[PDB]
Amino acid sequence: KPQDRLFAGQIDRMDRFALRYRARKYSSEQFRMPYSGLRGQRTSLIPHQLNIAHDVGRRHAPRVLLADEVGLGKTIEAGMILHQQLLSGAAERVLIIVPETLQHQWLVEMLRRFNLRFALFDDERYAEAQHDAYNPFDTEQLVICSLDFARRSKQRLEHLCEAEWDLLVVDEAHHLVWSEDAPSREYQAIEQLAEHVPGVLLLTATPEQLGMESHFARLRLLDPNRFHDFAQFVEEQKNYRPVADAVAMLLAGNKLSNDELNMLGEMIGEQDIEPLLQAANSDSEDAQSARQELVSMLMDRHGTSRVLFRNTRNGVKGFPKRELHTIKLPLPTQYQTAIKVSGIMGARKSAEDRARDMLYPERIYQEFEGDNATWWNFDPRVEWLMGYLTSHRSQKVLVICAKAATALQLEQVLREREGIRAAVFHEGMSIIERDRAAAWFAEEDTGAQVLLCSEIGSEGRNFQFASHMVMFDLPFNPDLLEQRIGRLDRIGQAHDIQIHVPYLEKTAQSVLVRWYHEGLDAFEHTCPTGRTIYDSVYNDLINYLASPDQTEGFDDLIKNCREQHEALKAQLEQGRDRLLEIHSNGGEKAQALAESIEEQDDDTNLIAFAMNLFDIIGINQDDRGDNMIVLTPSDHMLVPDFPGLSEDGITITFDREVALAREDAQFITWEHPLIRNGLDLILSGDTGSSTISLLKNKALPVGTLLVELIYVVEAQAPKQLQLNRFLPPTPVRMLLDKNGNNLAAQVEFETFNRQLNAVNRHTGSKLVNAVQQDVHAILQLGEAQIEKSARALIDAARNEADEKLSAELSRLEALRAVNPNIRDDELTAIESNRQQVMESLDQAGWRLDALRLIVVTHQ
Ligand SMILES: Nc1ncnc2c1ncn2[C@@H]1O[C@H](COP(=O)(O)OP(=O)(O)OP(O)(O)=S)[C@@H](O)[C@H]1O
Ligand SMILES: [Cl-]
Ligand SMILES: [Cl-]
Ligand SMILES: [Cl-]
Ligand SMILES: [Cl-]
Ligand SMILES: [Cl-]
Ligand SMILES: [Cl-]
Ligand SMILES: [Cl-]
Repeated sequence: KPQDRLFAGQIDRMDRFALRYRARKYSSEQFRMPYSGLRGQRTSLIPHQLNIAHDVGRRHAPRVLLADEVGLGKTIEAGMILHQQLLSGAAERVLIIVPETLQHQWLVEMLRRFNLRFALFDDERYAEAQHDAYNPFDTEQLVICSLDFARRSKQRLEHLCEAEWDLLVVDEAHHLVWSEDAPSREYQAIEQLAEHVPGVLLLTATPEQLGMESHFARLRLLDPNRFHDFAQFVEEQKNYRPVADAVAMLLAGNKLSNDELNMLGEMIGEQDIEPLLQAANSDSEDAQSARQELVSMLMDRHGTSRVLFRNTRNGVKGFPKRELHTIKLPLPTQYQTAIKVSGIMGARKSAEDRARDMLYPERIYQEFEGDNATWWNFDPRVEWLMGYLTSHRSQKVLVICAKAATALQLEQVLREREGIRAAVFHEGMSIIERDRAAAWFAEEDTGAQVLLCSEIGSEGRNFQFASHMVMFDLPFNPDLLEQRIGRLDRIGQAHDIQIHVPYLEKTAQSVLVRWYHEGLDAFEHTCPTGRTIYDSVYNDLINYLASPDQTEGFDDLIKNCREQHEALKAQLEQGRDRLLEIHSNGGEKAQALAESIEEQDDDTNLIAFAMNLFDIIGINQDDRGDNMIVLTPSDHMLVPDFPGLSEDGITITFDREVALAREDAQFITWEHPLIRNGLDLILSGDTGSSTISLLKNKALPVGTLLVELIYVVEAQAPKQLQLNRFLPPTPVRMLLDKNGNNLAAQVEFETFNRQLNAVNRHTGSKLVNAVQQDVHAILQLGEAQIEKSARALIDAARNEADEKLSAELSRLEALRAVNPNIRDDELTAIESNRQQVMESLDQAGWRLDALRLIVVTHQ
């Protein structure tokens, strides 16, 4: 086929032939990496996240509950699972359903960290998409919508169910509450969705102790066969508590009681168990190893760890300390008058509404003096903010308030008074507008030195050098408070977080500061008890907020809440399942997984191929020297529009640490779309498949003919079978003389390619037609040589495919014997996939892809 094009007049350029071979060779090599799908994401390599992603991401139709605590990376873990299944072909269509306020968070995270462009489906986008198909969700492969959107219409819900999704992601799944007599519409929608999508990821950090019926109902959504009875599940969790405590004491060091181990041995039921148990419970020279084998066999028999992952902050340390600094300020008489007239108008207004309103006195003032009324003239919080920023000009400060209107007013007064420039975040801006404001604030280069945020939820952007936070006001519930602090209290952040709270005395602000700090300790330590206690004392705490002058019993309430907080906190830590924690973080095997990816990171093959790829496609690279390159298209582009480019130009980097510091830059790996789209572009057609060249070599007779043939050995099969793990389309380069000697083993490609020069068209065409009959005789000589070569590759693959898939099949069958969380369809998927892989490798052959004729000259 390629020689027919050559003898018919197609002569390709030298760089096209070379790049075609290189791109096929590197594609063949990068597919077989054991860590594919975990390299391309713009994240740090945290072992507990990679352990979850590497386990769940390679399953057939994964159905797990991701229950890591707040800030531990549930969005990143879900993104890594999506990244693998989409890259490998195991999934094609993904549906992410989140609370309405977290939609933009997931769009930014999935695009800027995993290169996944999701489509937000709201009511206006839904009506737009209806014009194109019967099912409007068929118009996009990756969509995000809200719980309210999914539940609102039965007809729209049916379309969402029949849209043939491969993976379903539900964030903040604790919003799905089990109710025996009145399940919410959003519960019913997710329940129906979960029966129609094979792969489901439920995300919620809620402890099962704060609600057990809902926790079991979420697990039953994942596997209704295993989790079929609630009372049985409750009894299982009770029966297991002594085992988790005895195990916890083991790793803690204190040795075990006689009856405490025959209880570990009963749950690990097997005949010869005494030697291992005694070796572990000895603290000898062998006990260190003996416990890893012990807990390993206990994790395989754990009742829920196969489908439930829960890392904790006490288990995975690495979060910064949080320091509270309160600043009590006098109440100006303008607010005194505004509050009084407000109380005269709201004698009937509910205590709940009065409590919330008086938290933001600039809104009370404007509600009587008009919008944009000059409250910033007398508000002492503004003056304190002025003095703090003017005396801290070299550090990045993040200021948060509830309302955008207040945040936008602060930007103006701070600019008009002290000349300080501030980036602003609020819900009224576009994602791209917030992208610029973020990059402006991220500059250590006299960037924006203060970032002003409304209550808008964080979109995952990392501000490395930001460790100082000002709460201009306080949010109304403790869940919003931790979301605020989480903007800087990030994993891997080393500097202590300074939280400054300027507040007005004897107002609802002063009451809320006391309750958050003294009652919940919510500022300096992450609060797992806030919501639970807040619900119990809501209409009680509201009264003290609404009437800050009458403080009778407030100290008693604070005492009540703090004692309940401390008790619930310590109880959650006692019930912490250490065996579940170890399975969640992955131990030393996960640390090795993190090291292996970081070693693979610095890829000189990639930089080489990427620059060779961009020259041919026609991209102009401007190396800014700072580990960053600016890509701008040129005139001589192959395709008019190459996917990832814009006429404004994009910034790229190959270094993972630079990519984390500059999220405005593309993180180029073998798994980046720019690379995968460039590979497919040059390997799609026939460009570079047929050419002729001259070799200036005096050590060889004039006119001697060599042909270098690029064969490709491949099987044909659907991508979901994942045949590329064992036999991707693989090039087999041969270099033949007139007798058929294969010299490719002693003639390195790049060394020999640098000596082959193109021919002008008129001489080149004359030369090809002259040597044709000899070339045909050499082509016939190769067909026998490629056969033995291709048969060695296929037989190598079908043995490696049979060996790998036998291990996976045996591993899942060993688990099913001791674990109830192995689904029937999982065992059938491996058994069927293995048989189909063997059958596709049986029908694998060879073809000639490209050939380059070489004629020796002395000129
Ligand atoms: N490996 C990582 N590398 C870089 N940033 C990370 C990593 N893991 C987490 N982050 C950031 O830390 C923050 C917390 O991540 P999340 O996954 O959202 O935390 P989460 O609380 O477990 O999940 P939700 O859905 O937000 S409640 C985000 O700003 C992430 O971008
Ligand atoms: Cl050329
Ligand atoms: Cl919602
Ligand atoms: Cl419940
Ligand atoms: Cl400073
Ligand atoms: Cl953000
Ligand atoms: Cl407040
Ligand atoms: Cl007040």
